[PDB]
Amino acid sequence: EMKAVATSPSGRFLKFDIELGRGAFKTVYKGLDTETWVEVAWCELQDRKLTKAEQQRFKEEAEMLKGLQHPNIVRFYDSWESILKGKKCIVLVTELMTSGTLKTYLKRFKVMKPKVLRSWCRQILKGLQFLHTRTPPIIHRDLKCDNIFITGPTGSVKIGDLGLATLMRTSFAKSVIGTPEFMAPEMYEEHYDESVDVYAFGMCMLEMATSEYPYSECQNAAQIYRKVTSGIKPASFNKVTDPEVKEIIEGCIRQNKSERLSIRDLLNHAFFAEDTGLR
Amino acid sequence: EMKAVATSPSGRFLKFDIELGRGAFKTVYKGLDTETWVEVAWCELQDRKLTKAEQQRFKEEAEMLKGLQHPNIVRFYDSWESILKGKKCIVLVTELMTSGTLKTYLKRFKVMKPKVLRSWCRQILKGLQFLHTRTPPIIHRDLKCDNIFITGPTGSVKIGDLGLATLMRTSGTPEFMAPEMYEEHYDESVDVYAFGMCMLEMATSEYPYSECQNAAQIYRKVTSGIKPASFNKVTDPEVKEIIEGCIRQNKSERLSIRDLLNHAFFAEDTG
Repeated sequence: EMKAVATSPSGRFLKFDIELGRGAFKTVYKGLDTETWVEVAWCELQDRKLTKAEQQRFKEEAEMLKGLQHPNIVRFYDSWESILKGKKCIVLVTELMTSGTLKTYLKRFKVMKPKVLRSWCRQILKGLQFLHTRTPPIIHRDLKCDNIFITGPTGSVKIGDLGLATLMRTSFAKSVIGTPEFMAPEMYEEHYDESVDVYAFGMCMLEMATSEYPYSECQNAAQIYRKVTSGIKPASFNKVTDPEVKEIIEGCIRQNKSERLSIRDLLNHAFFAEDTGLR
Repeated sequence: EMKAVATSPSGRFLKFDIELGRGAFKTVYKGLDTETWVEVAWCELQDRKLTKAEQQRFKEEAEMLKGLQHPNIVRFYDSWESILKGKKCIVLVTELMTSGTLKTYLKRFKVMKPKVLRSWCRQILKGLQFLHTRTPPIIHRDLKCDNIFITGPTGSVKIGDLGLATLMRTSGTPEFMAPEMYEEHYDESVDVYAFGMCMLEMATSEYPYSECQNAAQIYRKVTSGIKPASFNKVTDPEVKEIIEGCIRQNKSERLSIRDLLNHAFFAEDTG
């Protein structure tokens, strides 16, 4: 009756044949929560030939994401494996962010305004502080302007795509010294903590402030790797003259992770000051 | 040892126009130490584009390699850069292992003999024991039968190609990826693991996980704790038990190098 073309296994969500966006290996359709009449994003992720072990790991992660409620985290409703009409995919139902990503929204503007930067970055930081104070802490690990989302008519900014990079990871991320047949399993382990999100946040803030992609002077990741592992900042950093924004970004992208500010230290900066209910 | 065709910058080593073999990233020629008249390996490496930083690092690492003197480590003499057929290459002079790698030597034989396995593996362990007890410890990180070498007429077995994997290496989101994400984490037990796979390769005459079609399947099995198919083709139960003790998933459960050196299977042939 709704002009819907599909229903979730639970029956709770409808899919409409209305495409709202296209990213790499995913299509976002307009959906509807039949219980609340709230419009939602019905995201179809191309099957990445996942095994039975990986499918189990994401199912436990997906159940934990369902519980996250925070104003700066995109809400996660449900997920399942679909094979309708012979198309194999994973469906994710999430909160619908009508203006897409910050990367997409920023394409409409020439120069960043300081009041906008303050508002967007404060919201991102509040979402990260929420994630880092869960039990156990959640580390995003892949924060960028293309997975932070915005709703144009409110200016609400929310972090999205939690767990997506691990779910869609086609190969082992980076190359390691060794021969696979002889390499112990612990050589594939990844060592990181909350400060990887602090570093990513600083690069996001630099991108927003300068309206350009960091390290665009490098022709390939080999040069980036050599610059980054040498502690050389992106050239776009030289364009930041506002001393507060400069000191904020500097405190995030320090090479030594133990010297970076925490998310709460960043939220304490006078640049992000707001109102506390005290007058 | 007549008619040299090149000399090292120092004047110490001569190159003869005699190609002894090819290896990982290298062509090996017969050379000579003019000071001692000992024949050596003159190894010409494939050209690599190294920054001024990486070049300095290799120079400092090479100077440390000169100090590693042990009967089961291939001795490193000298290195430099040379223009070879128009391209800048690294030349290394090392001890000459006349029979090549264990992998090559094994191709001449059909079935591994236990006394041979015990002798080759005991020598690899003594080499690892030496490397791991340097100050600071040296972890090989790429131990395999293709960079362990042998001299046929003595049965002497020596670990080589130290640091060659890192020198010859080539190629989250990169622009947003914190520098610590590029760090590699490992300790001495990664060499114990590779030793176990080396022992498996010798005992069965095939690469471990040869049933896998590509690296991602190996990654899936190794992270899952699934052993190579060749592990169950090991006929000797004592060899099988040692291999299992080296390739345990939890590195803290693996045998130490001292455990392996003092295992009865590797007891010296004094009687």
